Amino acid sequence: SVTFHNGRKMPVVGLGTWQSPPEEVTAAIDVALEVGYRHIDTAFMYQNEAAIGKTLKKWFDSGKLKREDVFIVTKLPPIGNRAESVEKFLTKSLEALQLDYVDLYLIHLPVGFQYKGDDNLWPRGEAGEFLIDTSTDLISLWKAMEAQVDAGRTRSVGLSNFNSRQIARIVKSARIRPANLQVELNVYFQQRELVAFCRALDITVCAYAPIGSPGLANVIKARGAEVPESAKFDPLTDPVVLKIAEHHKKTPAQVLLRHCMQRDIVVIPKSTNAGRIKENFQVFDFELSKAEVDELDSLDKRAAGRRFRMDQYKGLREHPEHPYDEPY
Ligand SMILES: NC(=O)c1ccc[n+]([C@@H]2O[C@H](COP(=O)([O-])OP(=O)(O)OC[C@H]3O[C@@H](n4cnc5c(N)ncnc54)[C@H](OP(=O)(O)O)[C@@H]3O)[C@@H](O)[C@H]2O)c1
Repeated sequence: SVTFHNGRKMPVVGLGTWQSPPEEVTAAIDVALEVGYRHIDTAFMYQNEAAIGKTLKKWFDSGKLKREDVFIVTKLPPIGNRAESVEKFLTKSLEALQLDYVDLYLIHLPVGFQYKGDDNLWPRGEAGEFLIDTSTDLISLWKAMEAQVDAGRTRSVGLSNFNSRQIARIVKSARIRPANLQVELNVYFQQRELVAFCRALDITVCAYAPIGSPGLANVIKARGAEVPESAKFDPLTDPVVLKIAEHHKKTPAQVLLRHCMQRDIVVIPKSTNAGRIKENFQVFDFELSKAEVDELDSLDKRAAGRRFRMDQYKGLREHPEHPYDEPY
């Protein structure tokens, strides 16, 4: 586990739910909690929160799992990056999860979309134009997040896909500092600089896409987008990681997760598969040498790097709070 600055502990392994359709996410969470997962990462924009709630309500009502024993993470949709809309969406998230509180609430994206509808995650105009909110003000938005911990709807609040300057701006204004930053991170994109930046401010880094995102290429092409060349790199096929995997008699995925975890970095591998779910949890048992760490450190591609880029549309790159123009 990793402990936030406010003293709350966060499990270092959680189960990602993007993209886990509700037909699959319910059984996958049943499997995850049987495995030992005590941390679930979801979001309002993933459209699986209601299914998670169904499974959680079963384990809470029936089974021997207490709510204080599980760590629930959801996020504010880019269509709510305005202080006024924050409690609306978290209230909507909570009732789908059927919980009275989440453990961690993140600003999903620095870049806001104009709210053109509650259930309209990707808003368009009279023309096919993509409705972006040029007016995203983070200081104001963050104060609404702070007000959510005071209402007890969330125990901690944090940021996702934010850069240094925007984290620094928020923390220097923060009545309650960010508890967690969730950015893309794996051995091909280790984010050395941003982790050390956050650790200096006692901000814990949760790593999404920790074993690379193999499904993502097919997902980017499913949406109207172009598959980046960094998405053509599989860190589970890399010979370095396979060599280290045989040394420990472990699988590449667990090697990749381990490398993150021993940097005190939370990781949320996403899996529908009941075997692969179990596979990614059996990772608290082995320690990586100081020498295999540096072979894994050599694998880092730093900038680009990113497969989860934010350059699909002109107005999105040109939005004043675009995080990936800065070095980190
Ligand atoms: N902007 C954001 O904040 C953002 C965006 C996207 C995702 N995320 C977070 O990251 C989580 C997903 O991360 P990801 O799925 O992008 O990265 P990833 O988990 O590293 O890639 C997961 C993919 O690899 C497969 N896989 C999972 N465990 C495996 C294993 N042990 N061995 C081999 N293959 C395995 C899965 O296939 P099966 O499903 O068939 O197992 C899935 O397609 C999401 O739930 C979300 O919480 C955050």
